[PDB]
Amino acid sequence: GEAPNQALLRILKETEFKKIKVLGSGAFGTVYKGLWIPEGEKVKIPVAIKELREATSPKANKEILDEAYVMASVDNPHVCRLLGICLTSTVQLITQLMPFGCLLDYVREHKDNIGSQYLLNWCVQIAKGMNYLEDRRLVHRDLAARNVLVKTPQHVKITDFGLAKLLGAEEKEYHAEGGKVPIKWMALESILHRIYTHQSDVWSYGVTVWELMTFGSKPYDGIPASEISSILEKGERLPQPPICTIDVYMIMVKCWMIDADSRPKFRELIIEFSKMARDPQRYLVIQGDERMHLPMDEEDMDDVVDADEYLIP
Ligand SMILES: C#Cc1c(-c2cnc3ccccc3c2)c2c(N)ncnc2n1[C@]12CC[C@](NC(=O)c3cncnc3)(CC1)C2
Ligand SMILES: [Cl-]
Repeated sequence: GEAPNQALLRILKETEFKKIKVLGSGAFGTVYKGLWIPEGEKVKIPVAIKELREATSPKANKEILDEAYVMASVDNPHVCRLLGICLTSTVQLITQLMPFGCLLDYVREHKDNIGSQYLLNWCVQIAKGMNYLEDRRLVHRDLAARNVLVKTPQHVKITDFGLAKLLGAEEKEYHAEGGKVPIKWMALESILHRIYTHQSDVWSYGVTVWELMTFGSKPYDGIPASEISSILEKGERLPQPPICTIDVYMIMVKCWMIDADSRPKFRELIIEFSKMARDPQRYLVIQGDERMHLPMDEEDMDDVVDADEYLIP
């Protein structure tokens, strides 16, 4: 069968954490910011510390440690990695501090200062992260703008491995059981049949790109989740965002095709968005795109792609 997972689960003493201040609480438990000073070494590492709503539940530590397992096994610049766990009564997961927060809130707060270059770069980076997960045979099952974090405005990473599952070594799908799920980011075949593939993640990527291009709009705003599968069966989809050229919207629509193998692959999404990122104003139309601030080969140029963006399976 599958190859041995030789990742290191690092256990971190509680005396190594300092300046602990709360970032947010409620639905996802409680998230703190802090500093991590490892024992012998003269370094201070900004970190975020996650932990469920106080509690001591045996059902809860099972899910937390499933997340830790996945998050400890990933090493990519566009995926968040687990630094370690701390073994308090409910288990604490420790990761890198992402000072700018989640990408959904970032695009909402900075609507009027986000240029086309940033939007298309984020799309590339998210596609790189997702392609990496695909190479590790992992199906995320919860890709959305709320689950992308911002290290800097130039550098985002995918997070939230709570729902992630391994698509088998010889197998090509996953069949799920009960729980709560985000209907509005899900492929049709996931809603009806609980089938989950790399290609169901591509659907979710489409919806994530739509959220970014609409500067944080709620998909299918007003429509209740029980209606969504009927809407999608009729052939309705999310509308073309104001800023989007047909080129960009056509990529989104391809992610929402009924036949899953007709959707783009993450590797192709990397290529397409990377091309668009070299001439951003040709693909997104944003008022005041020159005045945007945040903290002969010319015949060839159309289809030029750097080798770093041309990825082999
Ligand atoms: C969820 C989370 C999260 C994570 C994270 C994710 N997954 C994790 C998995 C394992 C272990 C740790 C994990 C940590 C995170 C982070 N690493 N670094 C900065 N922030 C983060 N957040 C946020 C918590 C509150 C927040 N921001 C605001 O509420 C806000 C800010 N400014 C004005 N208004 C509102 C939205 C998400 C930042
Ligand atoms: Cl394509």
